[PDB]
Amino acid sequence: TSDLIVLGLPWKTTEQDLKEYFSTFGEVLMVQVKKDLKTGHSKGFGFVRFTEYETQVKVMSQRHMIGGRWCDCKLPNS
DNA sequence: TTGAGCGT
Repeated sequence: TSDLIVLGLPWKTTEQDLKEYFSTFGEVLMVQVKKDLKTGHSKGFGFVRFTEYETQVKVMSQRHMIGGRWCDCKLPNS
């Protein structure tokens, strides 16, 4: 139901790469990685929106290895 | 090049 955030994301990692990973847990609507609009390099974190609530907690209920680094899905601070 | 945090 809510937009999740992911911390610890490697720098080279991209949006497509996440879809590959989170699409293993369930219905992914969108993903957006945060970058500098001058370089396009990733801040090391992004967001992710699922369709089902089951798949969201499952993801928020654990840590995730991504690009060779562990990342934690948390509830944000809109 | 970098590694806690929180979305043009």
